[PDB]
Amino acid sequence: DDWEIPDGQITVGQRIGSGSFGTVYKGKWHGDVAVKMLNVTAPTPQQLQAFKNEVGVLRKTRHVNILLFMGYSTAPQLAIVTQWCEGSSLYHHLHIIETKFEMIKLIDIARQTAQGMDYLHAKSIIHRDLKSNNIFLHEDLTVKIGDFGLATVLSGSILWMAPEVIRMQDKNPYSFQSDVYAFGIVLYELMTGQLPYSNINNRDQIIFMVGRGYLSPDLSKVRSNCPKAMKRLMAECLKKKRDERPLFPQILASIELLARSLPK
Amino acid sequence: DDWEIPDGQITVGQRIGSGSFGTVYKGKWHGDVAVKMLNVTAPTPQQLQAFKNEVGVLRKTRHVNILLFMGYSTAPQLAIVTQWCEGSSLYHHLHIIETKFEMIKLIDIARQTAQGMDYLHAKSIIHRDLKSNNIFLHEDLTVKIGDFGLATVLSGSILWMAPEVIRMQDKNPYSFQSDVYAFGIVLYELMTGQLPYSNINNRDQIIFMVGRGYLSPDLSKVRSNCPKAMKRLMAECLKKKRDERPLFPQILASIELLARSLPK
Ligand SMILES: CNC(=O)c1cc(Oc2ccc(NC(=O)Nc3ccc(Cl)c(C(F)(F)F)c3)cc2)ccn1
Ligand SMILES: CNC(=O)c1cc(Oc2ccc(NC(=O)Nc3ccc(Cl)c(C(F)(F)F)c3)cc2)ccn1
Ligand SMILES: [Cl-]
Repeated sequence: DDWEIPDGQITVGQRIGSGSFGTVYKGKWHGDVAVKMLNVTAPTPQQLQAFKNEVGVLRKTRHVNILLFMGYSTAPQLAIVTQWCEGSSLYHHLHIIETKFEMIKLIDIARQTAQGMDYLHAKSIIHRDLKSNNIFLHEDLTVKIGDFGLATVLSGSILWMAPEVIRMQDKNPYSFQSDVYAFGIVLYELMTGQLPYSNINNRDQIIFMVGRGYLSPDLSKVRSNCPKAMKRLMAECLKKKRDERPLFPQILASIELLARSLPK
Repeated sequence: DDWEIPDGQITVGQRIGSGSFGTVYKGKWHGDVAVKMLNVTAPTPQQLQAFKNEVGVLRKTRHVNILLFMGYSTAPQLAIVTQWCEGSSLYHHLHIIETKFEMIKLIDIARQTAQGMDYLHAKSIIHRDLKSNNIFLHEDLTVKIGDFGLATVLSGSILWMAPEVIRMQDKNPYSFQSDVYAFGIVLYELMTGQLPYSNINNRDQIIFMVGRGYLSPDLSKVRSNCPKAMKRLMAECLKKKRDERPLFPQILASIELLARSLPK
């Protein structure tokens, strides 16, 4: 249908984040919302293109686990409007304010992210940049997946990139499996409360080594209370070999299963 | 775009409610969802019409306060898929399990409903049957407006009907103001914790009296801690005269205002 918002309706408020490509403010439009605009008064032939891509992807999503797209606005300056999530990203909770979730909560956050990814993939959508920083814990309950990045469109989230992606296969190294790998790195964070390769201070080395298979997440750092089914589900997602990685439908069941026999 | 869900994908589970026109089951489709289907194997020339109306209205909505429409399914038996709300309706909380919310919570529930209605009206959509029974408290936190009715397409929620509607003005008595009136009756419930005219046991009398202006909600039953701005905002929404009733954009501001100066 038509998701364009007539100009003069949105009420841009406080600034939330500024990046190499686009800014994000907390706005007002039938309640709290979030606005993301280029800010660059000159719509680059490529910028206007990306805009159409993001919007074209968001309007194809309707799932409680995917950031809600409210509408776009081509009017005075390009902008995308999405629901306003109250809370912090999973990244922020884990490595910044170091929140200690319960094993049941962690497993739950994993199930929801999986549910979300399973949905995106079903709609034939590849995230390409799934990471704890793009997993939002709305109301400290209920995951919201999206792309909260502003640096990209140079930058790069190397820690969540599968080996075939870190290297460079024919044009598009991305695939449902590449996302599963990133998801594997997210499970690593939920289970260890830490980012991968924390003891290596050289990006180029991590890039090189991970790409050749020399380096891999240290699974012996998972919390003691971490179920075996989980630690295994993790190792399967991080498999260095693209094809050996499971798809989300199976990942979901695996989680939901170990979830049932957990409370006790 | 396209929202049709390929048959064989939805997994209808437990039955939640059965009505004169349609049934509602708790299903599975990329996580918990709700399915509403006619069940009548014979798509009435009017039933198929209503189906197109509901779906055409839901696909026009994208707001955290409006039930999320996941998709429809014309395949083997018409059906509508929406997110699954965990919790109980505002009606259930107030008059069935008699939950005692705090004044801050009540005011919050009012703000969210208002936010939702403000959105629907902006999209030029008239609810026509807004009532506590159609206000869902997702996780006892976060309002979700929708049409959880199954009786209609006889029955009638008289308590929330504006006078011009209870009577019988020309063809369509409904309007943005008629919804504001219902919203006024919802505020009455949040503020009194009771349904209107509880001391009158005759539907026909209530109908007649309310329609002539003889009867009106007893505002002197609002909780003692109920802000004046609220009790006033209520009385303005319940005005017997359609035109004297405010529209949601103004109702929202009014609430959000008295909301800021409340905590302390
Ligand atoms: C206090 N907390 C806030 O800072 C806050 C900030 C917000 O800012 C944002 C505003 C808009 C977006 N845009 C994306 O999300 N786009 C997207 C692109 C590709 C793909 Cl593939 C997808 C996908 F995966 F969802 F489908 C989504 C992201 C964040 C929103 C809510 N809350
Ligand atoms: C645990 N509690 C559950 O029972 C439960 C049951 C559910 O069942 C439902 C399934 C489908 C719907 N369909 C509508 O809502 N349609 C609608 C029509 C006109 C208009 Cl105007 C609107 C409006 F107002 F939203 F825009 C909405 C409603 C409820 C969903 C979630 N949870
Ligand atoms: Cl849509």
